[PDB]
Amino acid sequence: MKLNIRAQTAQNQHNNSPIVLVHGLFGSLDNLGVLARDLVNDHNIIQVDVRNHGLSPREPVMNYPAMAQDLVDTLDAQQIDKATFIGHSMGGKAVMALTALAPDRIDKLVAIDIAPVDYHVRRHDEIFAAINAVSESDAQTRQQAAAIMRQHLNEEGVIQFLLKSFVDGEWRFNVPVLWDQYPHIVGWEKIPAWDHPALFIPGGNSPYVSEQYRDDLLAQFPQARAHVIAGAGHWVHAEKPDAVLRAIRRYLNDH
Repeated sequence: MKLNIRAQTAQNQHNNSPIVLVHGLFGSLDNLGVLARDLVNDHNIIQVDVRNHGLSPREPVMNYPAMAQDLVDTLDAQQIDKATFIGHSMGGKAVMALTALAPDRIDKLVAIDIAPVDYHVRRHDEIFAAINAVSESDAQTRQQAAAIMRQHLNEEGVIQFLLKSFVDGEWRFNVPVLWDQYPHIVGWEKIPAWDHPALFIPGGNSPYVSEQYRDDLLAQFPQARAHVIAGAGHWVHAEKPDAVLRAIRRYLNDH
C-alpha cells in the first residue's frame, strides 16, 4: 500500500533520477535524513516510513515482497517511473527485494550494512524487552523512557535512535507485529540475480556483511560493489555520514 512520505525538490536541476530513502527496523523516515540533506542538493528526495513504522499504515503482514510492493505503490502515487533506492538494513532488504518484483522501477541501488540473507538469529530481544518496559511503566517523556531503557541496554546510541519513535508516551512502530513477524524481518527470501551495478556499504565493526554471506550476496547481486567504512557499527550513516556520502556519490556519478 501507499506509505507515509516526506518529499523534497532538488535545489538544483541536474536530470538525475529521484532518490528514495528507506530506513531499517524500529526506524522512521527521519533516520536517513542525514543523507537526504546532502543528496537533495541535486536530486528530488523521497523519505518513506516503512509499513508498521513512523506514521505509515499498520498491517499484520511483514515480508519483503510486501514491503517491495509498498515501494511500487508509493512510486505510483507520486507518478515516478523509476528511482534510485538507498536502504539501511531492513530497508535495504526491501529495496533488494524490489529488484525481483519490479526491476524496471529501479535505477541504482545502495544497501547500507545489510546482506540478502537469513541471519538465523535473534538480535533484538533486549531491545524488545526495553521497549515493553517503557510501555508498562508510566513514562511519558523521552527522558523518563530513556531511564528505563538504560536498565536494559548499555548502548546510548541505540537508546536515542529508538526514542526518536517515542512520541506522546507511545511508540510509533507497531511492536506486536514487529515481534510476531521478527523471523521474517531478520529472514530472507532468495531472489533472482540482478545484473546491474549495486553498492553495498558495510560497517567495519558490524557482522551484517561479513565473508560468510559473500557467496549468497554475489549470487543475487553479481555486480555488487562493497565499500566498507572502517570504525563504524550497524548504523553506519549515523556514525560516519560523510564517508557514506562519499561512497554513495562515487557510485552515483559512475565515472
